[PDB]
Amino acid sequence: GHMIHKLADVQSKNIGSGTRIWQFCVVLPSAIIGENCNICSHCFIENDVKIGNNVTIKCGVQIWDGIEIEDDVFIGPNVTFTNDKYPRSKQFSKTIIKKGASIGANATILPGITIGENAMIGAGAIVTKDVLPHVTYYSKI
Amino acid sequence: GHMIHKLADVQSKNIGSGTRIWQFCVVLPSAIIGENCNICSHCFIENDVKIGNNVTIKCGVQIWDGIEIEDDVFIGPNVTFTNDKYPRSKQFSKTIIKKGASIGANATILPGITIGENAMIGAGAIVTKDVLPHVTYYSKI
Amino acid sequence: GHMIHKLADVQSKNIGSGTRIWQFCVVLPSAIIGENCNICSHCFIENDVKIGNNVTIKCGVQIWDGIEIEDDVFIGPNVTFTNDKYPRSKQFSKTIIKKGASIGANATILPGITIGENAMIGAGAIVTKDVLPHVTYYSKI
Ligand SMILES: CC(=O)SCCNC(=O)CCNC(=O)[C@H](O)C(C)(C)COP(=O)(O)OP(=O)(O)OC[C@H]1O[C@@H](n2cnc3c(N)ncnc32)[C@H](O)[C@@H]1OP(=O)(O)O
Ligand SMILES: CC(=O)SCCNC(=O)CCNC(=O)[C@H](O)C(C)(C)COP(=O)(O)OP(=O)(O)OC[C@H]1O[C@@H](n2cnc3c(N)ncnc32)[C@H](O)[C@@H]1OP(=O)(O)O
Ligand SMILES: CC(=O)SCCNC(=O)CCNC(=O)[C@H](O)C(C)(C)COP(=O)(O)OP(=O)(O)OC[C@H]1O[C@@H](n2cnc3c(N)ncnc32)[C@H](O)[C@@H]1OP(=O)(O)O
Ligand SMILES: Cc1cn([C@H]2C[C@H](O)[C@@H](COP(=O)(O)OP(=O)(O)O)O2)c(=O)[nH]c1=O
Ligand SMILES: Cc1cn([C@H]2C[C@H](O)[C@@H](COP(=O)(O)OP(=O)(O)O)O2)c(=O)[nH]c1=O
Ligand SMILES: Cc1cn([C@H]2C[C@H](O)[C@@H](COP(=O)(O)OP(=O)(O)O)O2)c(=O)[nH]c1=O
Repeated sequence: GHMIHKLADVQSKNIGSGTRIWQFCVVLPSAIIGENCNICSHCFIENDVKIGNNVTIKCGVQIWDGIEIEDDVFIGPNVTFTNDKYPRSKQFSKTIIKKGASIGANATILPGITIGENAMIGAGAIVTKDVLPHVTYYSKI
Repeated sequence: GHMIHKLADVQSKNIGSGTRIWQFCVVLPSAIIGENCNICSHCFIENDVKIGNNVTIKCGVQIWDGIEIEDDVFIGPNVTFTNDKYPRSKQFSKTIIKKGASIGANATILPGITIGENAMIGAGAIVTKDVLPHVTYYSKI
Repeated sequence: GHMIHKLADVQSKNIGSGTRIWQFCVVLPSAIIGENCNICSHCFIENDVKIGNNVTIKCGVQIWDGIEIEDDVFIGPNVTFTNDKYPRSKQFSKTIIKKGASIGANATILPGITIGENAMIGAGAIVTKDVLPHVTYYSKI
């Protein structure tokens, strides 16, 4: 089975064996989450979301409609994803994070992005363009 | 009426019709929130706070004392606001986000800032100076 | 005594007099927190964590295993800490924030960092190298 913390609001039944979902998470009904994932505290996971096996999602991550996380991905704490490039209140793009990629803490991913297999995104990076497989990308400070 | 999720702690009665406040939000007693707002999960809204009508506040946003959000504003997830330029533990400035402006995901807004009507702030930007009406501003990476 | 909000999950008994821990915090059993701290809403505090006296931790902060916060430190909202420089899912470094230092809102601190006494880190900064005592550091935009 899977472990849902009593202080989480998990509405999806589509959750693989060995997955842990921690305190103060929200997971909406259509979310798909694979086996042996760790969804740490304070995450939000929307409906049109697929998360593979052995994925680590650290605290404070929201994964929106139209985002796919492949197997073995690491998402650092407070990583931010997006699906609307020109948002206006009361007015979409797909992101895919490919197998084994790692996204550094508090990075910001623009809409429509592909991050290639085994890529490494630096902490605090802003990713405005696709990142090739196995590439280390970080923003200049 | 307005919708307050059972898993939110909303202490303000000053909430307009059609407003939704989602899981794991905190709203302190003096907050004013207009009609048809969406306050997404994991937000914090302090006392000396005015939020207009048709405002979208995505997940993970804290709005501190001395901050005003006008009508039709979009606040991206994990946008950070501030009200003390030189903070020291155990030792204020006003921000106003003007009508229809949009703040990109995980942007950081310094104290005392005005963001003009219909401005667009890039995801992950650091806003250290006012942004003129209708201007698109983003930080160099 | 100390104040633990009913909507927090605090598992540590090692909490000093006058400390407040607010809604939707998680504090794991071995955490040590001194006197007169303010742990604001939506924080996560792991096991191998020592926090001194008179520390302010604003909303949305996670403090991981191997991180020490000295007395009189200010941590801005959504400040991100790290303890693994090359994270890969299903595969550590110490940080110390020295007495009286202040970390600006939504800053990102890489692993193994020392921030010196009374330093000031700008909002949204990425700290990839130690910051000397009493130095103001911010990232170029
Ligand atoms: C769940 C949700 O999604 S809620 C909605 C949240 N949505 C967002 O936060 C998206 C906000 N939108 C953005 O940041 C957009 O990139 C905008 C509005 C700032 C700019 O878009 P455009 O004006 O089309 O600029 P464009 O994509 O042509 O990029 C122009 C240049 O600016 C750079 N750039 C664009 N956006 C950013 C940014 N946020 N930060 C840094 N650099 C940026 C690009 O890399 C590009 O560089 P180049 O000319 O060297 O190739
Ligand atoms: C709820 C809460 O508010 S909790 C409290 C949280 N408070 C904060 O996070 C605020 C932290 N304070 C800051 O970041 C401040 O801007 C400080 C302390 C880094 C610097 O302030 P000052 O030293 O007065 O610098 P000043 O405002 O003169 O700016 C100097 C230059 O640095 C730039 N700058 C200042 N702060 C930053 C920053 N955080 N990031 C990037 N650039 C910055 C300015 O744009 C300015 O550029 P210019 O010379 O090209 O015009
Ligand atoms: C709870 C948790 O910890 S979950 C795990 C979260 N972990 C993380 O987010 C850590 C992610 N790792 C990083 O960001 C790393 O710095 C990496 C992987 C991007 C790069 O590390 P390395 O390739 O060893 O680069 P290195 O440390 O040699 O730095 C090279 C240069 O890039 C700069 N740099 C490195 N990382 C970053 C970054 N994230 N942002 C901006 N600049 C950076 C350095 O300052 C250095 O500059 P210099 O040559 O001018 O001195
Ligand atoms: C015990 C516990 C863990 N967690 C999350 C955050 C911790 O850093 C993490 C520890 O899991 P960890 O042992 O790191 O397993 P993994 O191999 O998936 O990294 O789980 C919570 O969010 N809340 C809790 O109460
Ligand atoms: C259903 C639900 C939505 N929400 C928030 C986050 C979702 O992205 C958002 C969906 O509202 P949305 O349909 O986007 O309305 P709007 O016109 O205001 O954008 O509401 C929560 O925070 N928790 C929930 O349980
Ligand atoms: C009342 C209240 C405060 N807080 C936190 C966030 C507020 O900005 C902060 C106010 O404490 P504050 O009066 O600023 O005391 P300090 O001297 O420690 O700064 O406490 C919560 O997280 N939840 C609450 O319900």
